[PDB]
Amino acid sequence: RRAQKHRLRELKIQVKEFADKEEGGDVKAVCLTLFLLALRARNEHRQADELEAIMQGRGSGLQPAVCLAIRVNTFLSCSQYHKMYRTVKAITGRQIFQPLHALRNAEKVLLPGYHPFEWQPPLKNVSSRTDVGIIDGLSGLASSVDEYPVDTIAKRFRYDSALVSALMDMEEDILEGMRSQDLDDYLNGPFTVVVKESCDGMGDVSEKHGSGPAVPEKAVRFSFTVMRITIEHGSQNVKVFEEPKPNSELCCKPLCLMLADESDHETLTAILSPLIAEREAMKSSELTLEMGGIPRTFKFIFRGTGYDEKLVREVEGLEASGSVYICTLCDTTRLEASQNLVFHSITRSHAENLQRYEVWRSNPYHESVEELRDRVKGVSAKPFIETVPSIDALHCDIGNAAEFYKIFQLEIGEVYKHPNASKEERKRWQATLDKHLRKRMNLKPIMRMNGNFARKLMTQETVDAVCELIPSEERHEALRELMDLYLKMKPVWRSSCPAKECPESLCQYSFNSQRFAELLSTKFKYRYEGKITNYFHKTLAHVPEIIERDGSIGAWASEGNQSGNKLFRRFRKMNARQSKCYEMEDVLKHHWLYTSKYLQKFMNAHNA
Amino acid sequence: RQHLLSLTRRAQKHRLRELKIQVKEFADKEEGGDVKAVCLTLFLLALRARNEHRQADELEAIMQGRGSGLQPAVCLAIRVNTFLSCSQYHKMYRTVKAITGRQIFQPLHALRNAEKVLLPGYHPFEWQPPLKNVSSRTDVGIIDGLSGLASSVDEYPVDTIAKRFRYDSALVSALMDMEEDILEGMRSQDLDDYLNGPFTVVVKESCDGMGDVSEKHGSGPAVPEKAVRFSFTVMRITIEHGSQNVKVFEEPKPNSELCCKPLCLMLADE
Ligand SMILES: [Ca+2]
Ligand SMILES: [Ca+2]
Ligand SMILES: [Ca+2]
Ligand SMILES: [Ca+2]
Ligand SMILES: [Zn+2]
Repeated sequence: RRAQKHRLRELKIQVKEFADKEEGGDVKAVCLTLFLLALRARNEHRQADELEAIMQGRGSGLQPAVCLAIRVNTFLSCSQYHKMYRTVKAITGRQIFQPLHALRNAEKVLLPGYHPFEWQPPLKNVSSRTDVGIIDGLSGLASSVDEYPVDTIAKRFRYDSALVSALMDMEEDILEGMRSQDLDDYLNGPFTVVVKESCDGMGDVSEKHGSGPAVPEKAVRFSFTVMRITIEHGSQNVKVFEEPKPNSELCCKPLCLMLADESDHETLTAILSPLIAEREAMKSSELTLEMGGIPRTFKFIFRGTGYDEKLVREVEGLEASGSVYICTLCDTTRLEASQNLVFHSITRSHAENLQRYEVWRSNPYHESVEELRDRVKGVSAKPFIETVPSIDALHCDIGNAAEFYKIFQLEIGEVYKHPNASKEERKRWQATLDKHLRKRMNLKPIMRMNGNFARKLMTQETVDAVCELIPSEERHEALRELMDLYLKMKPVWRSSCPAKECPESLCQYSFNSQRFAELLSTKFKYRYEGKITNYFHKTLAHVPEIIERDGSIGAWASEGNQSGNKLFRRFRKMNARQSKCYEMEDVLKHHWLYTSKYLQKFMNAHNA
Repeated sequence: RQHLLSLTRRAQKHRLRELKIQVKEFADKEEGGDVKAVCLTLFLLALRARNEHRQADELEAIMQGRGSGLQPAVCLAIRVNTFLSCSQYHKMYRTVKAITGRQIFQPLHALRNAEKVLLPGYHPFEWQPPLKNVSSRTDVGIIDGLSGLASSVDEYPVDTIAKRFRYDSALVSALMDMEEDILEGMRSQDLDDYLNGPFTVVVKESCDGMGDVSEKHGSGPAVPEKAVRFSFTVMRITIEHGSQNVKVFEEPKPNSELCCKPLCLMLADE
């Protein structure tokens, strides 16, 4: 104390004089600054940063929301977290992670069913309460032995109680947009939300915990997404909010989930009917809800697009994918689209589909089945989901990839010269192709193609390698030029907002696709004279119109929900109470918390 | 001039560099070329002279002492006892740092360079008399279990995998992971810590097969492959002080789940 004080009291009082005469005498500021500088000079800035923090007066503790973000976005348990918490608190004295109870109390403020909200007019058939959490998905389905045996499990939210929370977590992110777009913050116009709906079975979720094989089980998740929030200020509308990366796995929120085969039609309808009830109810009403102080009014638009091919083929009520009728958007038989190549439109809506099923069931013309089926263009069931039609992206690209992979395997045998080989030359061709590719481009052998493989194989390098394997020469043009046409075509739908990103390939798509068409019809007509596959009709005839109809083609895809599948399994065996009736409550709740935005706003701290 | 805190990065640097230079050269010729240490001392005095012992005490803690932040060993301990991955730990660390300003957890490389002190083959040791048929180096970590088994198409076909520590290096690491416990023991037993009597260790060894540890990959069946793990346990350390042996360390929970240390493991059958 006095020891060091008198050890250099000379220089102490001297620097006091100097700080008074020049720096005025803010001894605190100058002394601290010179110590931080003398410490930084020698590159030990850890102490510099922590000391600046402790002098600035920032508590080391964390708001419960942050530690919750950590626990949910790092897949910790509810006891491992306790381990970490108690060890940190014991080591460094002051607690840095909040306890568990204070984590749950801040968990509740984000799960759905916590805020007041009122509809105008009140939704018919929808309850008025505002405190509904995780509702049993079965919807009070009477299950007694005298009735139909039903055994699946299902959990869900309501639909309004989920939209409310999805909006009130992004309150700040919509207000910031309102500011950035030069708008008076205190505005309560009729906001309009755009919500993309999706669904896709993700079977083979079980585990042979008993080491006994041959026991499968499937599951289904019905989930939605907010994609654009728009207000009509003055004369026109403005994009108060838009989604950065729509078809990813962190911005698609689950709404219900169940353990039932995606084709078990009866159970599927029995569980998914209430959702469509609520969805049709809240399509002609307004939701009043305070949004950062003053109240605001919301209205919605629901586009159902994230449906693969099999679902949209089944629930919308068409004959299965092996039909003579191919396009879910127009009514043409493969043996007709293969001839009239690209001049179609979209003429298969949902209400048309429904009245067509009606004219099927009633059969007013007293005509036989074989021509009635043709009259009703292949509708044979009652559709129960209003879904907009549009090409998927992920599965379309994978299909095209496997498609021209098979054409490569075909061109090995050069069957155009000698046709009609048997199914052993074919296996030999496949083996030769796979070995040559593994030797040249090191493309591993795989049976079920993955998007990574699909991107790996659509390259000029690999087509040149196979072109150097194959004997003849005309095949060189007839394959390399086809492949470069395909690559010139792909981005206008692979993109996420190609309305302006690649606004040249779009305007050239007409030529870029009709040349593909003509050459497939001329130099390859030895395969495409009759049967043409479906996706090679979709990409050919519809996308240059679906773009102008909707906008993106990538953003309206199911890549997001699909990517989520993995997460399921993880949560299932790191967060579950082992009751087959809470094993879905917990999974749904954790998936909800994960897919929030008010949480990821913390995990993106280091950037900003 | 406005305030050294309101200015930009080196704004204050140029503003006060005059006084900085004069008194820093005076002080480095005073105490032989050192400014940061005496500068923090005078900072301590000139600040806590305004009745603010709090920040001075926490500063004395954080500098040349523990307190805030975590020793790399601690963060390693929690990372391995909570079965966290690597990228997960990175996420937690970076977001904690970005939020609370300070740096509580340590980075990754500063964790590898701090786990390299607990695996075998880091310490120096000397056998005497030397060990027949045993190498003498002290840099033997993981080594292949097959021990250089000729595996070509002309000899007995082998298709197993095995990894192991050398016995001596693993054993010396077991000893240098309980130095503190044996010291506390001989202290409590009223001995002298400056003692290097010939301690006698008593070890326990075990080997039990753990068959059926495969799992289905992708979406399909699995194959019944077994596995074997050879492991030991330090169990009782003693020393013969004076005329009789005195017990210096015993295991609290002998057959516990976390005091049998692995030594070798293989994907074979028993
Ligand atoms: Ca599917
Ligand atoms: Ca899928
Ligand atoms: Ca056993
Ligand atoms: Ca055994
Ligand atoms: Zn069509």
